[PDB]
Amino acid sequence: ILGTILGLLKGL
Repeated sequence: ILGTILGLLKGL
């Protein structure tokens, strides 16, 4: 659940 959130910020 946190991963997807951590990646979203990175990419965007």
